[PDB]
Amino acid sequence: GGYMLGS
Amino acid sequence: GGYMLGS
Amino acid sequence: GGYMLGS
Amino acid sequence: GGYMLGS
Amino acid sequence: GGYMLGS
Amino acid sequence: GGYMLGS
Amino acid sequence: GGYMLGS
Amino acid sequence: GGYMLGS
Amino acid sequence: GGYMLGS
Amino acid sequence: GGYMLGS
Repeated sequence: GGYMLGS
Repeated sequence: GGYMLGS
Repeated sequence: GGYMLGS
Repeated sequence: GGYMLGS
Repeated sequence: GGYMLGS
Repeated sequence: GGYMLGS
Repeated sequence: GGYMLGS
Repeated sequence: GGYMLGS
Repeated sequence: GGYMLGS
Repeated sequence: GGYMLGS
């Protein structure tokens, strides 16, 4: 899997 | 803001 | 994998 | 692929 | 300001 | 490939 | 892909 | 896909 | 494999 | 292999 975070 | 992506 | 971070 | 935009 | 990413 | 822009 | 920005 | 924004 | 993030 | 980042 993996991940993505943002603002 | 900003961002972070990873696997 | 790998990673990417930015602002 | 894709796109990410933030402001 | 902000950010734009595409792949 | 792709692109990344920030300001 | 690619991008275009203008004012 | 893609995107278009304008004012 | 996997990922671990903390802040 | 892999990666480790800290700040």
